[PDB]
Amino acid sequence: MELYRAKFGTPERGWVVLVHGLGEHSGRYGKLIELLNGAGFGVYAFDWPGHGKSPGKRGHTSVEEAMKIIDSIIEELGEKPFLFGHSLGGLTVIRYAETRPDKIMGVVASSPALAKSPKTPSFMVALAKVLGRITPGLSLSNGLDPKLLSRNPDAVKRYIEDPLVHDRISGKLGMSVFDNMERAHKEAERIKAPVLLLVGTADIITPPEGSRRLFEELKVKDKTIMEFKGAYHEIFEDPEWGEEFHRAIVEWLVSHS
Ligand SMILES: CCCCCCCCCCCC[N+](C)(C)[O-]
Repeated sequence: MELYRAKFGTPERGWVVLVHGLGEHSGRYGKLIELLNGAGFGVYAFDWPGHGKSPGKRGHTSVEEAMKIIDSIIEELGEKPFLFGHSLGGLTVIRYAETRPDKIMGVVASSPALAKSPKTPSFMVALAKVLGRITPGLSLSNGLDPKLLSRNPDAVKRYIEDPLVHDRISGKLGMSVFDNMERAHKEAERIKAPVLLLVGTADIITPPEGSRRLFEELKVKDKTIMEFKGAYHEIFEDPEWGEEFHRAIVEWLVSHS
């Protein structure tokens, strides 16, 4: 399909490919894109199939599809980029670093989906394995409580009112998410590029222990995990940590350029 793709800035320090999460879109990352451009990076943004300004039934895609999109972006750029992904997008960039290990300069994962939420019952995981096979196009609610996204009430309100944000997830995408969560841990030793993981300690959408386990599972030496005490799933707009969170990402990318 014809996706929504956009390039921002001049890639004096290289490229950073931005990979958004489930139900959102790349337009929510204007602040980070501006900061990265200001530091000398180009940013390549896209909206997943079924998300944002891209076409397709809402929420109907897969982690594998996103990785193929990343393949295409790296072919277009003609050089190794950094990857930045959040939530579903954080899981995706970790899986990309595992399955295309020599194609990137490094990977930054914000709240990557590496552990099941306690709000997601175990039978829902088993159901997704079935529905992903027999009714892959079936569209269901993602179960997300927006109040769990951020300690910033205005950020939560914006998310709710954003017309590009949706709560759909297909059977195919649900199956892909839980399957790739498992594989992300099993294949952790395949990563060769430097890694930065960023988590909020109060995140129950993607429990931080998933990142903590991954950090220990990684074999690459240049690995870093940063915790933000009290932050929810989205640290970007957190009142206490939003600015620091942005700064850590930029500083890490600058130091690895
Ligand atoms: C498809 C069968 C039922 C699937 C619905 C279960 C909800 C899955 C929530 C996925 C959340 C992944 N996330 C947002 C943390 O990245």
